[PDB]
Amino acid sequence: ELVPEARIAIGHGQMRERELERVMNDFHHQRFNVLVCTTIIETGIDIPTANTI
DNA sequence: GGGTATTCGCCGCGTACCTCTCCTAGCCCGCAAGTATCCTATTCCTTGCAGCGGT
Repeated sequence: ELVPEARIAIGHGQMRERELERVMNDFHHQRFNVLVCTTIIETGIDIPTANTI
């Protein structure tokens, strides 16, 4: 609601594997810009196109 | 005023030696030591509805 222009998904390790895997795969293919994420992305996930945290 | 009486408060009460115990209460502040929520692995199982042989 704050930013209607953005496409938002949710990614964390406490949801089912077939869902988190597909969500992360979609994020690679630019299917959405913002990804509300937990600290699971603190370990060195590259995703070069992402340049604002 | 004053001579008298009455009260009040201060000062004082032996030497020498031996044994023993015990010498502030409480607060604060920082050390440090022991605890409730968040992700990625693990062992723990108990239901719901469609196929499906088989007759």
